[PDB]
Amino acid sequence: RFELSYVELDKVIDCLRNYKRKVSLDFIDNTLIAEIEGSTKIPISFKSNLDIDKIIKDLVHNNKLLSFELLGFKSVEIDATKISDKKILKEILRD
RNA sequence: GUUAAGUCUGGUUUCCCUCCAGGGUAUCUAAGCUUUGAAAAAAA
Repeated sequence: RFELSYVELDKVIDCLRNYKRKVSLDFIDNTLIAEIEGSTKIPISFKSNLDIDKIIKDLVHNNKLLSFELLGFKSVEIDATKISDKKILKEILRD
C-alpha cells in the first residue's frame, strides 16, 4: 500500500497564507517541486513507500496522453484569505 | 515546435414473505326435594 512516511512542508504553508493560489506539482527533476502560480517553486522533500523507477517519470513526461490525464492529479486552488490554520493546509497538501 | 488547460459520470433494478399447524384432551350435569296440608259423603 502507499505509505507517505513524511513530507517536509511547513515551508509551502508559509508562502500560502492570506492568499488564493493554485499549488501545482511536478515530479521530473527527480525531486518533487511545488510550483505556486503566485510565482514561487519550492522543492519538496518527502519519503514515500513507492520507488518511482526513474523510467516511469520519463514514461509519463514523454507520453503526451499520460501527462494530459495527469492534470487532474496535480493541483489544488488553495484559498487562505479567510481563517486558515496551518494544520488543515498541511493535510490538504498531504492528500 | 512552444506554452496553457483538464472536462464528463458518483447506485440502479428485482425480491417484501412461502409452506404446515387454525385447536386437541377431560368434564357434558351431580346430589336433594317427586307432592304436603284442608276438604269423604253433604243438605231437599
